[PDB]
Amino acid sequence: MLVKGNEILLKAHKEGYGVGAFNFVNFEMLNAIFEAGNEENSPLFIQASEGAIKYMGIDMAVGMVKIMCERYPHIPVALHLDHGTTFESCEKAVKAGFTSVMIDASHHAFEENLELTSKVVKMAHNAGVSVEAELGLVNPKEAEQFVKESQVDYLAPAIGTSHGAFKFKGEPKLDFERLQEVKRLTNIPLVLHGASAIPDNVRKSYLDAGGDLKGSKGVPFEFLQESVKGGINKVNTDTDLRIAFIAEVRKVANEDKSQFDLRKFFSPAQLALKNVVKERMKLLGSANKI
Amino acid sequence: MLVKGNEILLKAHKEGYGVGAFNFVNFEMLNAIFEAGNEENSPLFIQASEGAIKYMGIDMAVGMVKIMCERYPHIPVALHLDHGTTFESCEKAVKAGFTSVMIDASHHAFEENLELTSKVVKMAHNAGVSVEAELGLVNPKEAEQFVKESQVDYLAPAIGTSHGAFKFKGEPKLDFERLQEVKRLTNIPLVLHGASAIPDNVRKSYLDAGGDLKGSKGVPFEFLQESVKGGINKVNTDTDLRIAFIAEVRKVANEDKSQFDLRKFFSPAQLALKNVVKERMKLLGSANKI
Ligand code: NA
Ligand code: NA
Ligand SMILES: [Zn+2]
Ligand SMILES: [Zn+2]
Repeated sequence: MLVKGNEILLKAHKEGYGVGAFNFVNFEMLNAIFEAGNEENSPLFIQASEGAIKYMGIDMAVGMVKIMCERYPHIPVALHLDHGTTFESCEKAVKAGFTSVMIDASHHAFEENLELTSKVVKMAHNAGVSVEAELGLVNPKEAEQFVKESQVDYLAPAIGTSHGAFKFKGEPKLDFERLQEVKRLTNIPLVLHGASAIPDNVRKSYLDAGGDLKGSKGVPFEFLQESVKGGINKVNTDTDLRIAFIAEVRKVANEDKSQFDLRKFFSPAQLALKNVVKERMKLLGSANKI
Repeated sequence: MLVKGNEILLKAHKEGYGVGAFNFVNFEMLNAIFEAGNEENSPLFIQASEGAIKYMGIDMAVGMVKIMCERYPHIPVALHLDHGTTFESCEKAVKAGFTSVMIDASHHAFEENLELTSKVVKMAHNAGVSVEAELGLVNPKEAEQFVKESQVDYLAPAIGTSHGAFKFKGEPKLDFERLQEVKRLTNIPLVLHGASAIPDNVRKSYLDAGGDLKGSKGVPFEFLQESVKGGINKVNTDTDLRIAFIAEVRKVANEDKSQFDLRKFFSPAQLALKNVVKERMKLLGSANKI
């Protein structure tokens, strides 16, 4: 059923596994994520970006999740605001029924990031909602102070991905010892952003269907595995889902120019997305944890 | 808000206009239909086929509609089971919260069609839900007896479209005088099936995006207008929505092989579908009827 984000992530923190945090923008994505969690007996951490909330309406985003929870009442589910950019966006998500909110002030200096994060924490904790923040590479002693003073529930430290305020050109490299130091000093669940791991079969599906991935690479599965070993407990996953889904839409469009039954496009798209989610749950170690 | 189907169609019957009955299979179709009704100040008949219910789950089909009704509480909305094929399907739709159900037994002989329809009517009326049935071209005196004995709320008579149990080869032609006879004898709201228009702009968008419309032709807008003139009050509309929607999906796929943001595909697809709905509301006479 619907639970606070910290309930899912504290278990992962204690037991040393990662929970994929899977984005959705509509019914098809959400259904595939839930079926994957059901088939792998995995907790579900469901994310909606601010753009997804604008697209669906926050009432529909929460409403569809509540319907799905009732359909699979044995699965723990958290509903998380991904990259909230203002206090008011986080508060609206809290009021609408989200059970986790992320405030991204990582482009601000330490003091301003801490101040806004703490304000979000005060509001969210009063409503029983858990909070994620982001900090950058990160200095572990600054992360220690940031966590202790803010009371944030989980932190996304900049540890080597090209993402957000910490974009760089070049092969990403995981700073494992830095990760371990952040983990040891903060003793909270940690979150990895910017780690798309386009599986070989998904890449092939997308290219075969005529797609172009313009030298976009993501990271190898080993990067994700090593990150979990080092204490990452939440792995944001969106890009990989979209590529798998749209590969099947492109394929249907290519192979039958007369096809306009939406279900003929979106049933195979859901299946491909579901399979990405299932494999990611197995890779990160949340399978069979419910 | 969500209302019994006959509340919407009795008004259309009394005042001589038509209400589009628009199918959905997911959130994008539903949102576009609702925005059209809001923008044209039109009542809404929202339809889900048995296949759409299996695809969404009946809990999600009803649940999404209820969310949309709360977003637009001033719009009368009926939620209708399209081409129900069994008593049990109709009963499941009643129990889930549909406010109108169609039982299609038009492939059976009169006696058996009447028996099954009458059984559905008794169950649905006991729950305050309206019922549609289908009969075929139709003999008006048989339609008269069928309506009197079954107490069905609205009837889809076979009046010249190639559809369902009444498919023929050659050009479909409205039997206007037969329609008026059925209307005079039954004196209930009447329903038109199998009348896809495929507007020129929709056809152009689909073919420009590389589609193939496999020698499928729509009935002229004149067909639809004359049908309403003759007593049609509900016009089933699905094919035209799908073509407009998928044309935009195909176009996006064609013009950017690197695109996999679902919103980039489905926002223009929603807009195209919305505009088909708005134009149909204006054509049939339900615009400005709220
Ligand atoms: Na996040
Ligand atoms: Na129908
Ligand atoms: Zn981030
Ligand atoms: Zn029919």
